[PDB]
Amino acid sequence: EWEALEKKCAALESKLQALEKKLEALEHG
Amino acid sequence: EWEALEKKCAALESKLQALEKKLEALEHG
Amino acid sequence: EWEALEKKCAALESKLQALEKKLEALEHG
Ligand SMILES: [As]
Ligand SMILES: [Zn+2]
Ligand SMILES: [Zn+2]
Ligand SMILES: [Zn+2]
Ligand SMILES: [Zn+2]
Repeated sequence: EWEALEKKCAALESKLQALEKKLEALEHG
Repeated sequence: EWEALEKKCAALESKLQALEKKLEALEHG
Repeated sequence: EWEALEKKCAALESKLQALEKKLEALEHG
């Protein structure tokens, strides 16, 4: 159960970095 | 404490989902 | 361990708030 949450937040960190990069692209057209 | 962090992480997941939705609508719509 | 995960999830919340504001910027030009 603790391990599951840790993996979850790590997945979220991954997804978030992906979104940040995608938004940087879209910002620039 | 456990409940609080689990709820926070889950909210973050929902929010990330909502933002990627909005990003897709901006990019394509 | 617990404190580091709380710190991480907090940093993720901050980053997601920044990204929401940025997406809203782009929705408006
Ligand atoms: As988290
Ligand atoms: Zn930039
Ligand atoms: Zn630029
Ligand atoms: Zn808006
Ligand atoms: Zn507006």
